Amino acid sequence: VDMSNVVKTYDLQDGSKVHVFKDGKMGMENKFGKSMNMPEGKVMETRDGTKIIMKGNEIFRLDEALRKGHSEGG
Ligand SMILES: [Cu+2]
Ligand SMILES: [Cu+]
Repeated sequence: VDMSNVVKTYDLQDGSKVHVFKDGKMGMENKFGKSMNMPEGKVMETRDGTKIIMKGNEIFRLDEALRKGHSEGG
């Protein structure tokens, strides 16, 4: 699993916060306990002024998962 070890949260200025997965891909998860399909390239700016582009536009990851080997075949 080691999922607990992995963690990422960029405080967006829109009150929301992106969350990346193991594939380094991002995840547009709104603080409203829901997801928001943000189109790739929609530059997101953190409160600290950190420029982060919506790389992983595939938010589908959040919605459940196939539970990969969390190791082999990264
Ligand atoms: Cu593991
Ligand atoms: Cu985003």
